[PDB]
Amino acid sequence: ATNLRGVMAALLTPFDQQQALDKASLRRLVQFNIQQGIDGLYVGGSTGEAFVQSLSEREQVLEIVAEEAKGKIKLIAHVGCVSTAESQQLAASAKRYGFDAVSAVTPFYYPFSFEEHCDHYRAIIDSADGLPMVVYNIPALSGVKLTLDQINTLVTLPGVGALKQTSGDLYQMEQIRREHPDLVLYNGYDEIFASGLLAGADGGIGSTYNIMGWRYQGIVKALKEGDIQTAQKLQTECNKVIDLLIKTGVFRGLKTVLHYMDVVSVPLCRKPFGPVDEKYLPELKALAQQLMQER
Amino acid sequence: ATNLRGVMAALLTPFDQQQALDKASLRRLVQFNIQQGIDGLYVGGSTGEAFVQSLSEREQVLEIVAEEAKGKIKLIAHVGCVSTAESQQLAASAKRYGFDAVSAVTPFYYPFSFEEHCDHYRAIIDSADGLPMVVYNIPALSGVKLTLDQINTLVTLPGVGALKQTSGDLYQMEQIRREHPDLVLYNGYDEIFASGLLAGADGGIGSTYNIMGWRYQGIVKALKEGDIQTAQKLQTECNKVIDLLIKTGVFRGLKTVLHYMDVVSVPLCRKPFGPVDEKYLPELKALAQQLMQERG
Amino acid sequence: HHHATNLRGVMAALLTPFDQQQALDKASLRRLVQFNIQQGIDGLYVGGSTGEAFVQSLSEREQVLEIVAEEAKGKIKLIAHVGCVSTAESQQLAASAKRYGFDAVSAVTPFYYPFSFEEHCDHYRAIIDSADGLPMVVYNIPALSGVKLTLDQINTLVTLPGVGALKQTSGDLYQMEQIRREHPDLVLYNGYDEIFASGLLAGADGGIGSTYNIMGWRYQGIVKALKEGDIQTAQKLQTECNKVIDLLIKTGVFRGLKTVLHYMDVVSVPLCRKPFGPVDEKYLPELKALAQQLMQERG
Amino acid sequence: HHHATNLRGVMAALLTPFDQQQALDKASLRRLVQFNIQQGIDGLYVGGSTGEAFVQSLSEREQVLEIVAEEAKGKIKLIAHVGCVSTAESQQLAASAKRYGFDAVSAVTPFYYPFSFEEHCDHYRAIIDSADGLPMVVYNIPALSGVKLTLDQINTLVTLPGVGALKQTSGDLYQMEQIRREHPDLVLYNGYDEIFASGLLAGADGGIGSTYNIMGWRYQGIVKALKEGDIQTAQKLQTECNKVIDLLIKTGVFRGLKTVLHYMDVVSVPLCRKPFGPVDEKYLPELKALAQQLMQERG
Ligand SMILES: [Cl-]
Ligand SMILES: [Cl-]
Ligand SMILES: [Cl-]
Ligand SMILES: [Cl-]
Repeated sequence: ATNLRGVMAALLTPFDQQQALDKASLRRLVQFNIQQGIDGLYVGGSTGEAFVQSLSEREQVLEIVAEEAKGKIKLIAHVGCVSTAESQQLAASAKRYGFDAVSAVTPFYYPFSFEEHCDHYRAIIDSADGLPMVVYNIPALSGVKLTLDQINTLVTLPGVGALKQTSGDLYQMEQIRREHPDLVLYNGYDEIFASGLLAGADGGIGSTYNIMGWRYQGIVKALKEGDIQTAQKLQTECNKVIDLLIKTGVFRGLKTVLHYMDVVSVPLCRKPFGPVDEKYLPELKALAQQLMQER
Repeated sequence: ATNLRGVMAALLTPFDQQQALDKASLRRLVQFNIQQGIDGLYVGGSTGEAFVQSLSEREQVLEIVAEEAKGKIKLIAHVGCVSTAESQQLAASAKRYGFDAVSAVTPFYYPFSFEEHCDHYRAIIDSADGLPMVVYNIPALSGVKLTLDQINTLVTLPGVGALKQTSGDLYQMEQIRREHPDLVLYNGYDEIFASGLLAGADGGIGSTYNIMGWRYQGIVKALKEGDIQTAQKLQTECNKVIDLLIKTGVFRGLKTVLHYMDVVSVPLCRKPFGPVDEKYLPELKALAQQLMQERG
Repeated sequence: HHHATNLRGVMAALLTPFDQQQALDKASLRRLVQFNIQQGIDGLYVGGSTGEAFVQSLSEREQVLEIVAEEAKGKIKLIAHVGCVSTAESQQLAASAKRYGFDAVSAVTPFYYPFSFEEHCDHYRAIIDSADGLPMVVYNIPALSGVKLTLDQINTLVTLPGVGALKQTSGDLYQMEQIRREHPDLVLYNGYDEIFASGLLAGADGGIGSTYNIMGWRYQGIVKALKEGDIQTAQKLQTECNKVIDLLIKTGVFRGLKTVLHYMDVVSVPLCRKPFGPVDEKYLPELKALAQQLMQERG
Repeated sequence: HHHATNLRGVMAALLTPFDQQQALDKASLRRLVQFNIQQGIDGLYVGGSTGEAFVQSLSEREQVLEIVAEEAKGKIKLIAHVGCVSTAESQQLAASAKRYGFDAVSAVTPFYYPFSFEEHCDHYRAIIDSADGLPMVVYNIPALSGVKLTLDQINTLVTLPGVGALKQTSGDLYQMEQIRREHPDLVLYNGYDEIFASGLLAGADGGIGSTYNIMGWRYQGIVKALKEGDIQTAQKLQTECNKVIDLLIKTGVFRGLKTVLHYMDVVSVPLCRKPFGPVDEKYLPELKALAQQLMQERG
């Protein structure tokens, strides 16, 4: 799955004032990401507010993104739901729309065993019908640090093409790379991107790529050139942003920056997310202006 | 909300081998719980496998349980989703079908503030159109211990009529009762029911009540009569069963017991839940036979 | 386990009074032992966490053990908490407990460094050997130790030869019941004072607690009320205990207790050792009012 | 922070050799000090967790401090970990560190009892006063201590008067970067050896680690490779360190390290103190083979 290697934005879902999909802003956001030189888009993930959308709504996003982006950048459909059948429906739809890959978060909420996770992934792969699968290692959600044997099991499942390493454990990052030298291994926490690459990730998937994807592409290139100072500098700038976004609320802060970038019409998330606290708007607008100047 | 007090079974949702809703087994389960002398049913909760069902399916179940049980026992609809809008849709449906109350788990997965949980409950309460609301204190999911002040804010939200205390912290159970003398306070962990009552809970909502609700009613009665020994003995028997169900998988183990009690046609949970390991079937069948004899 | 039957009951986890220079206040320590004997406490648990053992040297701990033995041997049951991280240090305290005439030893699961479960077992075996006949109380406090024993592991620990009891300092009352179910004759001490009534109901047959220093009689009252089937009295007593515990959590538990004991004319100077700070002066009125209230309910 | 810049670098967290009877092996201690110096290490961190401080008496820890200072003062930097639960005990060790001529002191956040943040700050202030001019290395540590500091709390700790450095025993490299961003001149030691390269990239300017005892030159290699922009050499070296760390985690880290040193003819007897058990015999060939491989990397 070498063709899945790279820096992929986890696409946000713009909503209108009534919390319905803002189709026009979705299309603007897809093109905005393409123009940033991003390798691909990760669509319908946690970042896309998948877990406050219906299946129909998730499919509509997939279809529109494919319309805008197919044959220009890589497209990975996050089809994960708690339910295997629901996840399967989305995988089949991803295949129809011509996505390059599917992905599923570890089924959550209820206590599922590792065996049940594996069967879940097998069924989704079947429904994906030739599309490779990106599986997760996400301890914050699962409540489990899986062993290296379990990871081997996961990443050697027939059809699995990559691992989204959504963990800040860079010893485990290095251990996974050592065990699987050819594995596509996405760094999941944007705020350790540079260090995650050094530890052995060969790319990433992240929410903040939407507004500053060129910075992350800059880190990749700097590290390839042995330019440690440039890499560090860029990560420091990314982290200044992540500091602010955690204060504001990450998705809504991102949408607001995009609103000031003239991409997103209405920067709301779906309830129960509240609006951005108005005291942060000047910082978010200033950030949008700073980012716009970096282009 | 005092009429919401008591022992409420968290109803399981029967499915068939296609993973479709088994409507005949659902009606049978509802009647079986009524015949156990249960005070009510808590429908479409986590226990009811809500989070692997669509809104429509949850509505179908709510409507059918209301058909079978409205007027005979108390009915609480769990309408909780991550999405407020979705929760409001189910709240409005619960009202239409004639439920006595609604309930919603803390919105999960994403990081939401306590203020955002409160606005979420307010929106659901509005859509429930006069039905009282049961809120949760569920640290295992929320990943936080709520201050007494936060609980105090929660239970005094307008329209909130009970707290589902899904915590094994019996110091906090007492603190809550001490602060809110008239609060309807449901013990959430079946395996500490007797001790939870002793600490201040005045009832419970439980998945295991589906197969042995009379034992939990028996603990209420024994504690009211000052019969500590019978209370302890019954809790011990419930915990022998809980030990087994934790090994088998709780929901599928319960459905399997009900299958052996001739209530549920097919004891499956929805994928990604797998089947019960067949080595446990003799124990589960033997347990069904023991429970049937207790009635007898 | 049946041979350990005489260890069943309500045991105060003794505090260690210090003077203004943070040295042992022997006169106050002797006072506190006698105060606890006069409350009709079944026994004393000496040199535990409550005693500030982990800010004491070995010699200081032996000194406390020897003094308490001088005051109380033969009058009430005495359990010596001998636990340190080091097994050799623990053994030295265990031998001393035997020399001074203690009825039992106890050890917290060795902490800080991750030790294997087999290493915990050998630690307990070594201490049991040095205790030379005195039975062992296994002391379980996941919240402070950071040691997370499984039920299987607990079952193995409590059946080690020479083990006569379990100090269960856990709020998990499902586990409490599971332990009782597996070991019908085991002496099973409830460790969190704020759930005492519920813990007894779940299957503890007594408790070891720091708050017993100032209101042991309330906890004995709960044991009696449950045994008689008087659930109302049991609940009411537990509620009063929890009102006190609410205050103590605000003030800091050890120092709040010593302050109450100061106002009861037991403890001269209610200091804990650094880095414990002093009680906030705004809480003194509440602490004095509690001392007065508690002195009243004895008649 | 700028005036304690000379503590920047790669500092081995010194192990404490014990003899067959588990008493201090002074001879082997002197030999381990010289072994570390000959590796080109910048300094030693003495009497930390790694040095088995928490299974030693105060006198034993002082004896170790005196011996190391004898062997190494003036040749490399020396940091005395003086941390105990007790402030007065930490102050004794701090006064001794000053007497033996150490360059800095350090103290783990006091553990077991749940101290407030203000209490932690006063504990450090008191130790800083007793160290009488030696700068303090503070801790940010949860996995071992159990103490869970916020970033704002870390920022207050590291700016206390007399604090010259932070030992960041955390795998959180976002926080590592945040700390560097807030404090440009702070000496910031990477605490987890297994992420050393990544930790330097995030902002650490050196480290303190147990595995430096057997392969310190590899970590100095990483520093140098990263300074020269040779990312592949850095990754390669970190990968080799991690293969060793994988084995040490299987064997038990301190005892595994001691066994490697025994095979390198640095340490006479590779025992840790009870309740640490011995290395399982089945790992000995791997440990001997590791010793030979490391001896070859410099011979
Ligand atoms: Cl995502
Ligand atoms: Cl439920
Ligand atoms: Cl104690
Ligand atoms: Cl150390």
